[PDB]
Amino acid sequence: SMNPPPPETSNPNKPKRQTNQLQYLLRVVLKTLWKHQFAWPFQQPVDAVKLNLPDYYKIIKTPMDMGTIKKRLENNYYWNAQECIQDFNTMFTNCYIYNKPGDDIVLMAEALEKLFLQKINELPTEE
Ligand SMILES: CC(=O)N1c2ccc(-c3ccc(C(=O)O)cc3)cc2[C@H](Nc2ccc(Cl)cc2)C[C@@H]1C
Repeated sequence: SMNPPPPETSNPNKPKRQTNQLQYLLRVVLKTLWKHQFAWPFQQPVDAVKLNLPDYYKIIKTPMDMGTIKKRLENNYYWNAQECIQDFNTMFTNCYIYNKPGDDIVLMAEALEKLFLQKINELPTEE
C-alpha cells in the first residue's frame, strides 16, 4: 500500500501571521516535547509503508504529527494558538484511536500529552 501526502505546511491561499502565543508554542512547548525520549515516533507522519499498516489511513483520515506542527509554526501557518493546540490534540487522539490501550506507543503519547498540558497551562497573554 501507499502513504498519503503529508498535511500541508504552507498554503499561499491561507493567511499567515506570528503571535507571541504561537512563538511560545514553538520555542517552549514544541521545543520541550521534541527532545523528549518518547518524541521520535511523533516527529514525522505515520509511515504505513515502513510499518506495513495498510489499515492506518483507512482508520485515520485526519493524520497529524509534531513534524508537521513544527513546520506549520515555522511557516506562520497558524492564525492563532487554538489551531495549533487542536493539531497537537488531533495527533494524540489519532494515536489513542488507532492503537490498543496497553501499547508502548499509547504510554508514550500519554507521557507527552501530560507534559504538553503542563506547558500550555502557561500560554502567555497576547501582546
Ligand atoms: C504514532 C503512532 O501511532 N504509531 C507509530 C508511528 C511511528 C512509528 C515509527 C516512527 C519512526 C520509526 C523509525 O524512524 O524507524 C519507526 C517507527 C511507530 C509507531 C507505533 N509503533 C511503536 C512506536 C514506538 C515503540 Cl517503542 C514501539 C512501537 C505504531 C503507531 C502506528
